[PDB]
Amino acid sequence: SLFNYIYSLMDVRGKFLFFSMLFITSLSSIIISISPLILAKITDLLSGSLSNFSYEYLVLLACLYMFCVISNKASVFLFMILQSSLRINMQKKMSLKYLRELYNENITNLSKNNAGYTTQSLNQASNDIYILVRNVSQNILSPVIQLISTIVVVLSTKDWFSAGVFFLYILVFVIFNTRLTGSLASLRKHSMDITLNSYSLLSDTVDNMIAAKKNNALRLISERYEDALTQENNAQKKYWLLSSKVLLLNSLLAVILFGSVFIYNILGVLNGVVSIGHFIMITSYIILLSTPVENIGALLSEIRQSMSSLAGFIQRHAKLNLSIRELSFSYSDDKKILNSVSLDLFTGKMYSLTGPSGSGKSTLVKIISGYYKNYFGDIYLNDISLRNISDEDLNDAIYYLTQDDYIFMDTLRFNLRLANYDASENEIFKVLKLANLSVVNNEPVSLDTHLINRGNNYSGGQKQRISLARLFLRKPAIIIIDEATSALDYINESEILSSIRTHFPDALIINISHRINLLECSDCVYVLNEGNIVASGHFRDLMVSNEYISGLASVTE
Amino acid sequence: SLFNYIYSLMDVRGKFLFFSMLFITSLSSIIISISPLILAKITDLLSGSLSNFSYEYLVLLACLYMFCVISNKASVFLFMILQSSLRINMQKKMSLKYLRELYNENITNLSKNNAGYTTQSLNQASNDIYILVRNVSQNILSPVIQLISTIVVVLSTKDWFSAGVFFLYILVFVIFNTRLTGSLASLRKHSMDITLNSYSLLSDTVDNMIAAKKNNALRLISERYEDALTQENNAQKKYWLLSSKVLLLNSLLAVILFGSVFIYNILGVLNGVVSIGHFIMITSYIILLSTPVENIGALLSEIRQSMSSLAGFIQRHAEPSIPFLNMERKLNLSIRELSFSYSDDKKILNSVSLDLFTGKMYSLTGPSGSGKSTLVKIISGYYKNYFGDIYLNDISLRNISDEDLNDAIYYLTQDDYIFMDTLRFNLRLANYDASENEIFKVLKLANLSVVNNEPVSLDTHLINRGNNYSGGQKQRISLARLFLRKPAIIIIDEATSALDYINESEILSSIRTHFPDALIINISHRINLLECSDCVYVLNEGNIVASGHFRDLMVSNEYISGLASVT
Ligand SMILES: Nc1ncnc2c1ncn2[C@@H]1O[C@H](COP(=O)(O)OP(=O)(O)NP(=O)(O)O)[C@@H](O)[C@H]1O
Ligand SMILES: Nc1ncnc2c1ncn2[C@@H]1O[C@H](COP(=O)(O)OP(=O)(O)NP(=O)(O)O)[C@@H](O)[C@H]1O
Ligand SMILES: [Mg+2]
Ligand SMILES: [Mg+2]
Repeated sequence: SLFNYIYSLMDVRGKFLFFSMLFITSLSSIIISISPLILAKITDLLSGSLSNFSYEYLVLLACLYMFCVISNKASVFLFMILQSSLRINMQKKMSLKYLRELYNENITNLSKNNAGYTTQSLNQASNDIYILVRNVSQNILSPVIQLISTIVVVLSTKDWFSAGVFFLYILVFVIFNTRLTGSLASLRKHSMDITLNSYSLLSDTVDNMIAAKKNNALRLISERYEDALTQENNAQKKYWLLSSKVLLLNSLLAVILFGSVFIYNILGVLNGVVSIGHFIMITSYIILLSTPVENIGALLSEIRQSMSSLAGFIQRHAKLNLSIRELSFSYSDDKKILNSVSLDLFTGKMYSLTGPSGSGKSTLVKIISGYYKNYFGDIYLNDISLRNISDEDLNDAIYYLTQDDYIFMDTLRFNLRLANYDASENEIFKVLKLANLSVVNNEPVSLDTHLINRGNNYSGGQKQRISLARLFLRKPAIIIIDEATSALDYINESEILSSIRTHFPDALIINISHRINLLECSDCVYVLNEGNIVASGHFRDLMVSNEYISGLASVTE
Repeated sequence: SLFNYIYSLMDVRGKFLFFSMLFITSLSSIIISISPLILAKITDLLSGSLSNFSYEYLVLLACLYMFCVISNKASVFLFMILQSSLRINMQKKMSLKYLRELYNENITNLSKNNAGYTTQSLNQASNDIYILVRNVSQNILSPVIQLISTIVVVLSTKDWFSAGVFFLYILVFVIFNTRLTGSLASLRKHSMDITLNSYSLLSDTVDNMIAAKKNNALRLISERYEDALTQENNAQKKYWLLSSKVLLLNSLLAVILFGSVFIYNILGVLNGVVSIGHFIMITSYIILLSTPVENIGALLSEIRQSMSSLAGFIQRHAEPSIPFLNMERKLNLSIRELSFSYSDDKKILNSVSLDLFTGKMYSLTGPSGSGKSTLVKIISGYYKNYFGDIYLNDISLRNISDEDLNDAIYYLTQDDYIFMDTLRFNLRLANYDASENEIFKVLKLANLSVVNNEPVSLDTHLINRGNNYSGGQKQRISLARLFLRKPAIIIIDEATSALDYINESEILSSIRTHFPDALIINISHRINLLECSDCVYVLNEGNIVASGHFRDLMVSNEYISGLASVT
């Protein structure tokens, strides 16, 4: 499942580059596994006679050893060039898949993480893929070829002690390291998660740096980050201590077992039972074997470490008449936000909704917008349930102007093209007049105006006008205005709301406001209090009967 | 400049670990540079003698070669363990320095770049320090010892051709690689900057993902990112192609010059002019020299690459107050001919003259372009590049420190800045030494003591941008922060807009009662807030068009007449 995802990230070019890395590393392993027999033939030849044909043969063997070294050094440079070229090839498809994965996630899941967390999650996952790609193509065929060749030729020389101890080392190595690889993977995954938590805390402090600066308390903001970095260091030191203990125990086992083979051949050469050519062949195999053993040690650890951390990443990723009947909602089971709210709204009519901050005006309208789907009750559109409507169809029929502004760090043209991609440059400027954003500071507005992070190069009211302009480019049946014109003066506010009603005449408009101006101009007003509709009717009728609406009208005087 | 900054990042433990890495790498280089002489002596002892060589001396030499190999393999493992331990040691001090560097920057410089850019900037800079630490500890003493040793012993054997060509190789290598290292550093820095630009665009799409989702246009958001990644790939391929061309030219030079030395000693051994012991010593030197040459090639490139990219980071982030000034209890604001521009193209505020006094509530209004927020941001000390003068009790704003100004003036911003932490953390931002009972008293003052008919716990975790609380409930957190501070001037820039008439009027009354001797400046487009004030100021197109009582301005002023038409 996880390997399938990695194989899908590479294109036709990526497949070739991956198999070229696997081929080059396998071919190099065959060539270098011949080297110790060449040294053995050089060594014995030196002890013997030194005829004309013995010097010519020595020179030939010296060239073969040189070719063996050159082939291995050219293969590590070719693996490097192909590996980096494959990194470039895979990263574009990996990043685009991640962005499209985030687009398909629900609002609740999106809001629980952080951008700094999100960008660093891609960094950790992309690294794990790079690690896994390297370990297959490089640490599979290459070490097996070299370990098999070593045992085969040492068995051929009838040296049962060397071939036996060499086999014994691989057998103990694989058993011991796989018995501890699970502990290394857990400690590394736990460290990487704390690392993500440290990035979210840094990202959070930088986004609210203006608030931290004006309230001072550099002590408070830095202590929070210092405690996150201390948790990060302790988790890193735990992994460091275990991995270094494994490296030292694996090194100590190598000097005992391979050292025993070295002393056995030393005593063999002294007593006259073993030849110098065979002794040099054995010592050169001890040195040769270190590289494949290092690759097996990395293969076992990096596959269990990167597979564990990449498993966590994949898991994390995995004419309209509105009729709301007995709608009940809770964010957490502990506390009830909306209880049995029953409404019946009709096309072409402008409705108003008000109440205190805890009543749940935004929640109710977010459920109509399809932000949250875990609700008890029924919401219909022309006798069609919201549950039976797709998110794409609901986004076309209903347009929700959020309480908070979401301005993209790009041109004004990009911010308006978010509402409609096929919009002509003349059509976008027509929408600017409708949003009263055609002229700013007695100079015309250009669509190429670059807007900085959070659109803070524009005033609060000017940001609201960008969001209102996006509405004019869409074609909805239901329009929801959740305190979207609060930072506008009475002139701009009334001018834009009239433009919404004229351009969208057959539109069900739901307006959330705490001001008399917006409540008076509506067909019907609904008072939501502690999650339930306490009062309903015309604004003038509510002024007398309802206490909350009455007190709102007396603020004008 | 740069190296001093890196040396300061290491503590007493970091200094030891760094010099241990430098020592272990240098010691190992001496030991391994002996190895080709041991092989020469093995070869000579066997060569010629028909098994009449001393076996005891052969065994001793075989053990010395084995020790030389083991010492070198133990040194790379010790370097690894010390390097990773030094990475852990240095990263905490590096990250804390970066956060405190960002705190001391001005608002204009912080608004230039997104948090995704900020987090990735630390990633790039921390990597560059790691690279530079490795090159100075492992790529300086180790290759010089090995290159000097090789030339010295080959000169000792009177082999002027091998010693000459080996010197020729190093001389051509250093000249050719340093003549291209400038091109590599430029291409890599340009690639790393495009990488930061890609991270800012991803971070920007995720922060506005809800807006992208509800408007659809996955096409638009993905195409923006696809074009950023294509710019990233093209910049990477440019560097890849040049570095691989350098590697192939350096490799081809090595097979020509070191191949010439190999053939010369081959013909020397065939003709009988050179010994086999000397031939093996020369070939083993050819093999040995690859590792130091690789380290010199890395030293030249990685210092010019990492120093170039780390210079940009230091430049962007790195680039007269009264000592222990005692601010008065009661402060009067005197703004004389204040003029301000964000960019030289247009004037935002022109010659605005005000005189506000302690204990009095003033109102400020006008259109969106007039600059109410900008004017009050300048009083708050957001921007310092202004023409004119602003005084506090005949003390210039320029002569007041940022910490003293933040104590005397509290500015309630138009936008809410809620920290992703507990409610206690969000309120302790205003005062660190606040008692748990004192913080709950402030919650009543902000009408945030009870929510949803249940008492508020100070341990309530607030999510990203505090979006687990309503828009009005977020404003109450900001208002609660005011009650924990002790200011002389309070500025309310549309800070109660998302509150109903009950909460709004209840909180504003609580502000005036708790801070009686406070100069209050209120920005609003609503009649409710303008009527309740001692004096109203109309700002239009960057200048004060009208000043006086609300009733006097109601008739005369055009802007306030447009507001009065509600009923
Ligand atoms: N994401 C969330 N998780 C948990 N509780 C939430 C969340 N969003 C809102 N609430 C709570 O739900 C209640 C209603 O929130 P909301 O619907 O935003 O308020 P509102 O009635 O629109 N008020 P206002 O926007 O301030 O004018 C409050 O008690 C909030 O704290
Ligand atoms: N950072 C900035 N860079 C450039 N122009 C800016 C910046 N901030 C504000 N402006 C412009 O300066 C003018 C005044 O901005 P600002 O001080 O926020 O407005 P305001 O008078 O508070 N209006 P409003 O908040 O909408 O009721 C407008 O033309 C803005 O576009
Ligand atoms: Mg709301
Ligand atoms: Mg403003």
